[PDB]
Amino acid sequence: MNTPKEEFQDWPIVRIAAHLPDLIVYGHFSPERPFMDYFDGVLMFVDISGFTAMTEKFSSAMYMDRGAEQLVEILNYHISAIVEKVLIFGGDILKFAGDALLALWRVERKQLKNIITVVIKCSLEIHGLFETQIRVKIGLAAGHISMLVFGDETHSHFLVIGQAVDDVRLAQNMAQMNDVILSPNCWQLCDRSMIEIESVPDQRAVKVNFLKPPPNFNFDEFFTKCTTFMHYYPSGEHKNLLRLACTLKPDPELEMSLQKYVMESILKQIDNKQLQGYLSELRPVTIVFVNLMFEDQDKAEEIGPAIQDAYMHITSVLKIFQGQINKVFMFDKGCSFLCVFGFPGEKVPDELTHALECAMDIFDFCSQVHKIQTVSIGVASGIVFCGIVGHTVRHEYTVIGQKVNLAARMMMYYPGIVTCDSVTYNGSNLPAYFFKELPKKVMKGVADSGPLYQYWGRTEK
Amino acid sequence: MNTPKEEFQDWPIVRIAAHLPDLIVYGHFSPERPFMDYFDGVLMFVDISGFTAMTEKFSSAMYMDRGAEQLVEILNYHISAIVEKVLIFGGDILKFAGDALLALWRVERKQLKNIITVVIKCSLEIHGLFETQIRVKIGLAAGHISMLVFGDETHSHFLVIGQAVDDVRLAQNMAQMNDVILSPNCWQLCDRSMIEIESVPDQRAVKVNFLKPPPNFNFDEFFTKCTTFMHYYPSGEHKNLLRLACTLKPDPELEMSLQKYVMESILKQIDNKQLQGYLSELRPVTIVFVNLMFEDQDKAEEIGPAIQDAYMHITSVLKIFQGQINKVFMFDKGCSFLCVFGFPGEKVPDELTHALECAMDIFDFCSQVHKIQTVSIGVASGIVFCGIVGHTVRHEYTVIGQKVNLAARMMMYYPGIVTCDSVTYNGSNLPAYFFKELPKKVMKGVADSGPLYQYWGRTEK
Amino acid sequence: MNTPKEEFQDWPIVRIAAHLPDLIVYGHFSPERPFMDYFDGVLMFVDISGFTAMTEKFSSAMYMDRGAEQLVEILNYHISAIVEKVLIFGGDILKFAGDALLALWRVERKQLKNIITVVIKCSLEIHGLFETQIRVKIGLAAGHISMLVFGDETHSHFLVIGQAVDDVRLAQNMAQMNDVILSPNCWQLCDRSMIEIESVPDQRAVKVNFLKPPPNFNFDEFFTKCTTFMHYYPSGEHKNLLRLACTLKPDPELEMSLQKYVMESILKQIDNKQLQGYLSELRPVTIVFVNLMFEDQDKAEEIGPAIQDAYMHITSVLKIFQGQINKVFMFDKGCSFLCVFGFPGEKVPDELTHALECAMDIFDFCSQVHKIQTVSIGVASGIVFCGIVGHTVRHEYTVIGQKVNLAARMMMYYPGIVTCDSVTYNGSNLPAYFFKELPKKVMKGVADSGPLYQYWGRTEK
Ligand SMILES: O=[Se]([O-])O
Ligand SMILES: O=[Se]([O-])O
Ligand SMILES: O=[Se]([O-])O
Repeated sequence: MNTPKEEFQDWPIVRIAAHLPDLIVYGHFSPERPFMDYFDGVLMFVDISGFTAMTEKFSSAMYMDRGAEQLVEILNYHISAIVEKVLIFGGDILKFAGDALLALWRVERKQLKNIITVVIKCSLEIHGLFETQIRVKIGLAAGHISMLVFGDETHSHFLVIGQAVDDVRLAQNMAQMNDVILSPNCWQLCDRSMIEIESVPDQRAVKVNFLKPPPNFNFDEFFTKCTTFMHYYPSGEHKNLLRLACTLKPDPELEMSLQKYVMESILKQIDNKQLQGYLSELRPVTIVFVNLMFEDQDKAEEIGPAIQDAYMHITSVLKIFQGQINKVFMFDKGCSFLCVFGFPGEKVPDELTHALECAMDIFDFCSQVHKIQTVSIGVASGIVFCGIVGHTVRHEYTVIGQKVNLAARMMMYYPGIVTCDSVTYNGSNLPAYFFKELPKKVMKGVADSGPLYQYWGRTEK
Repeated sequence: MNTPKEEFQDWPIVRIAAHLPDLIVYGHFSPERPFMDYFDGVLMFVDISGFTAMTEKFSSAMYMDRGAEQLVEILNYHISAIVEKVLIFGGDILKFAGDALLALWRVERKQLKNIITVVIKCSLEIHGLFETQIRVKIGLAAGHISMLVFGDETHSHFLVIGQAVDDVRLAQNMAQMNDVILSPNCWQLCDRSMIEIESVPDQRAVKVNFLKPPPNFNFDEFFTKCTTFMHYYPSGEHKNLLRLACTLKPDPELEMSLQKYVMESILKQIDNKQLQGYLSELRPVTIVFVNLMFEDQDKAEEIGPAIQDAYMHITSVLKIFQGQINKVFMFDKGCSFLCVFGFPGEKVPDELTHALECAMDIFDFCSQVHKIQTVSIGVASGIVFCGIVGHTVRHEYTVIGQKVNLAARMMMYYPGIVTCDSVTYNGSNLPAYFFKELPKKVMKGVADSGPLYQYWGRTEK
Repeated sequence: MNTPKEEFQDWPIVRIAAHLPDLIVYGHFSPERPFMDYFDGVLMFVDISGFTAMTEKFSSAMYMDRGAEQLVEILNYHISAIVEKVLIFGGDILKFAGDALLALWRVERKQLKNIITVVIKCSLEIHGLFETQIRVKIGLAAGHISMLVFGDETHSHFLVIGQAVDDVRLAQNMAQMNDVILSPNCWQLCDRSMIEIESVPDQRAVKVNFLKPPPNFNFDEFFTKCTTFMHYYPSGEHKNLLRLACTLKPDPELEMSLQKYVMESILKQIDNKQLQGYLSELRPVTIVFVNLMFEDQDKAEEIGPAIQDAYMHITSVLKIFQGQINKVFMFDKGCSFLCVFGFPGEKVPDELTHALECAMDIFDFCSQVHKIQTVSIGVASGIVFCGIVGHTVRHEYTVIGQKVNLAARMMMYYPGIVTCDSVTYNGSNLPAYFFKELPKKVMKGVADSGPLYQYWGRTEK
């Protein structure tokens, strides 16, 4: 009696789970919104801005109309390598952006100390990938983490928040190229006998110079001990797999839950109803980057409802113009919605006037949501890269480009108002008194912004 | 000198052979029509109505426009498992429908007794797949089997017929969920020392309670002995394969013969000229279910010509409206043509009036074919699932849904006439005197049929 | 710590490199044009006209609209086998045409003798593939080879030229089915103790009857010795691969260089922006076969500039009508451009009048290029096969058909002028005095050409 080779693992539910972390795939929580949960862990923030800063040169005519295809190829080649290191060292990649990836090792509190050592080693091996031949910066933090899931009956989004999350962004902003920086609390909780550090000026964070373990220390044996605490580390018959999620079996109730996190045009490709290459493109879009700030940004029970309320309104306003929320994440300050007009074959006429009117509408509504202290919105239009970024087993649809960065910097450098770039201003052809011309500011990671404007709106008052 | 790994087995001819049984793939018979052949074997009829009865709930809004994709995923997940069991135990899957799969173990007559034991064990292992967590019913029969191949210069269709075929449907209709039922002759021919059964009331068929072989019996050794008689059981260098058909090599003459059994839109996907996901859909169609009854339905030499004559006319009438024959099979009584208006991008305007006129035309022609005793046609319109159902190595295009079942029950409960449902009647907007409103009947596996009508046609006489 | 299986090698750059030989993939030469380089090697010319001569019967209605799909399937099945033999014996397939494949073993001069023995054995094993059940003819040559790369900022093309190249075509034209023929110089340079030959009448070339090595000779050990001299023979960890090119990693600068050799519609499929089956078709096209002859066709420094000049003009004239250069190769005499109007969804109205006007324009320009002695152009229109021909790891887009052969024979049998077939003449509906009706010639591999015409052009003078 033959025993033929088990082959099939390429179900839609498996393809969907590539787009999500284990935190969500295996999370099994209520469909009520907002949903909040609390845990501890170590976070890793890998800044890949050195990689993503190549978008503008792939618009060069030297790439002969295959810019987007070449871009996605070289980006995924490098990012895949980082992703494998993360996954092999037992982390869960939570999210990708066009500057970073964020990864989590969730553990009970007593194991934080040893897990930090694992993440440090991982960090150093990631830096090792790029030593000779584009580099990265890594910030690490550890401690209490809150997860928030918000959405409606058809879409879901999640975020991690709290001091370990603020910490890992602060850690990462301090870092030079090739640094691994630990947050003060990560430093306080870590195994000091393992690692040699140095002070960072006016900073209680630290930099890791070396991992030098003791005489009898054996990282492989130490790692194996650590895997006792890693719920989903592939093992046994599945020890050849990067993720346990690759083994997911069809389950309609689970798939209904998971699909809500993924954009419809991505699901269409997953269902083999669209060419697998149609979403990689350099296309003109309008970014509407919305930032919400709160009295206290680490208090999920406080900020959860407010974000949910904002989300409900944002989605209804975007729906009108097939605008899309590409991503939500906590910025150094506040909760940010990266909204896009124009991307997977969703490209309206008058994109610009409507983008501005939608931004104003969002601004006016969110301003009156209880507990939202300040709303700020940056609007920028130009050619951006759109595509599925990451590894075959773990990847997300992402938008990368100078205009994306500019919209992000605008909403931070010009808080409390709706701003737009010159392409949006000039292109809207709205009467000029709908705007206020703004003072120029020197903005981190931005050169040659042209003139910036505030969208004042239709009335003087 | 390198010896690189032989990889290529994904030729079009291999993809085509997934759609067909070994009976046809390796059959090498004349292209003359009708063609009849005669043999002996054991049949297995696995009723999967418990699985296919989920179509209506995948039309729920809870599935967010991915009903058809989720449906096909969960259905193939379960059906694949059954298919593997069949294939490993050495059977040939002849056909899939939206209630059943039919499988054949063809052997010389002297081996029927031992092969029945193999099929019984297979049956019990199939029931074991679904014990804890939708179940199936299995009917088995054994004896003489006739094959009929009919068609024209561009299309072919086959059927198995005879008392073993009537037997296996009768066996299967007696079964409760989880039963394995043997036909009287299967019982007469089987190895009674192996199996413990019980009587079934007013039935010479039997139910299998247990397979309890003797002390020294070793199923693996018994199976190996049995494989001596299985012509195409994968073995040797190919013992890792589910089907020998996976090894087929390009052969234009063979491929010309095999392609005639497969629908053109399926061939288009096979040729990588259509997205691999375009044929899975919930779409509105009109089912025209045609049933032909004969004086004696086990006499191939008698019924072959008549079916061929009917086929020639049916195909010419369907051609006019890109109606399609989805399948042909022997129903409990008679030969049935499952015809579909609307499915792989073949969707006409006035689908309904034409479906009715085509049904009448078929009815009038077939009524005058010598040896056709009674023609009955059910016509029903609504949303049905359409898709490729089964395993990667063995699968067929199938239509599943309440309207498909309703058309089937209509043609059986209202013999001798053309009937239609309310959607067809009301939608045709034909004058009401073209119809006769029918008495309501309680029909097996049908609740809440609305009013049913007879299509009387254009004239009183 | 898991060590999961390295999987990914299906990058765009790898798919592109399937279309090119190692000579180009690993060539790393300047982007200046023309570029010339010089080396020594053994050439193998495998005539597959017996395979490609089946195109006309796949247009038969017996193939039911899947002619092109069946054709490409059976052709690639056989050609793949030849390609594997070539690659395993260490050759580089330079180019495919609809009559031949040309393969190169490039080595330092001192190794030519032993490499010829390797190629002879390869040749004999290729003949062995087809012994019992369409055959091939093989010509071999050895000696000095020049490579020419020409093109512009967005397209590149290469050619090998010189006496070893003229030799291998002459060798191949002498061959009967199943022969291996060596050029005089190949014979002069080869290891005579290994091989038994016979004279060929009025020919200093020879035919190989047998490879009979000495008593102690061990081909496997001899081959291993030979691999010392083969730069890219897969080995070590990659000894399971047919080509080292399968291991290429993303590299934007390399990919920009390589893509210029490949047609845009092929790149579109590579980028998963077009169905993988869309380019296999039987479609009507106009072939414009341009032949350029030179005082001395082995002098790259002489013919390089002239070809580059011709290329610049040809491409600008074709651009106007999305005509395409399918291939360039040295014909028995001269450099030939196989140009096509109509193929990957590039099909203009008035294809015919424009094809003739473009041919005349090319003829007039090339006639005045210094060092071009004679220009000849054949124009033929009809249904031709278009498709990707070869092995998964090494394949090219190719056009095959009686009209392709006819255009080729016209330009050789009617030198110095522009000729066209009857479909082109009649179809152009140009006034008849734009043409001259030509004497019929009996042309190698052509029966039933209808009347042929010269395109005289618009004026008497
Ligand atoms: O707020 Se994000 O770290 O998911
Ligand atoms: O009549 Se069917 O069992 O193919
Ligand atoms: O001139 Se061709 O042998 O590439």
